[PDB]
Amino acid sequence: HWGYGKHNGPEHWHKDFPIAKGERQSPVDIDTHTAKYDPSLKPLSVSYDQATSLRILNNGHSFQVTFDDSQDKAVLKGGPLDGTYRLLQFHFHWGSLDGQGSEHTVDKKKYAAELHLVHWNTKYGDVGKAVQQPDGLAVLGIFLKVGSAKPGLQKVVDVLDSIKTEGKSADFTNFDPRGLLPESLDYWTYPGSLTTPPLAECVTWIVLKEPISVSSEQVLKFRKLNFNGEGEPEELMVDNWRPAQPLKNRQIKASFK
Ligand SMILES: CCCC(=O)Nc1nnc(S(N)(=O)=O)s1
Ligand SMILES: CCCC(=O)Nc1nnc(S(N)(=O)=O)s1
Ligand SMILES: [Zn+2]
Repeated sequence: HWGYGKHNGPEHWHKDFPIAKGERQSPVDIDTHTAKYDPSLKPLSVSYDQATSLRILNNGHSFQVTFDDSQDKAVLKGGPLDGTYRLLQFHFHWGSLDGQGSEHTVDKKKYAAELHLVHWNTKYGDVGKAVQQPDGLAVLGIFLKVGSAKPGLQKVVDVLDSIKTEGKSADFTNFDPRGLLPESLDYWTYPGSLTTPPLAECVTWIVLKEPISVSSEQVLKFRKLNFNGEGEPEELMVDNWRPAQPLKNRQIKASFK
């Protein structure tokens, strides 16, 4: 089964998910000098006031916080998007050290981690149907650098000891994802894919320019998670990021000058 190890990592994924060598794979390097400012791009609309978080889960490749997506409660609209996208879950990708961990890079710069808020287009009714559509998902990507703590992240970090190993989950209600957002909603956008299997080419990527700062203590708690299930040889959940993929016939657009 797929993972991030020597023998099952991103370089192996194409064997089970041949779309890994496709025409709109993610992540990519964002060359800031080649991204073109698009004045037609609308401001992003992030409406998270009524978000209902449900559970936090270790799925063996990341940890994710899941939300109630049975109603327009936490929605993403505007920006490059047509229509309304419901927040399904967020999760992170991080490194073994602070110089790696993000999936997207900015002028080849890797960040310590990358937060992905995954949303699906309500015109497709459910996420499984949306993953089959070229405009089915919108993932909001936010870079994490190490410095000052992010207070809005602390409730996440403090529960990770209860989901150390693959398959553990816990109630995680009343978490407000607005506490994970940077000040600016300036973004880059491009058509891409899921960055984990099945690597489906269904994502409008919206990557924020402004990183959030998290503390070394906060990221160290990410790195104490395990890829393995309980009772298995302990393999620390670190470096769960896919490297940048060929841009091919794609243009990255910037919402800002
Ligand atoms: C689509 C069903 C649930 C889901 O969210 N699957 C994802 N697979 N990769 C994602 S990423 N790293 O691009 O945000 S999300
Ligand atoms: C537009 C949604 C679907 C998509 O974009 N891509 C894929 N269709 N089959 C794939 S496999 N077996 O490689 O994972 S991927
Ligand atoms: Zn992700």
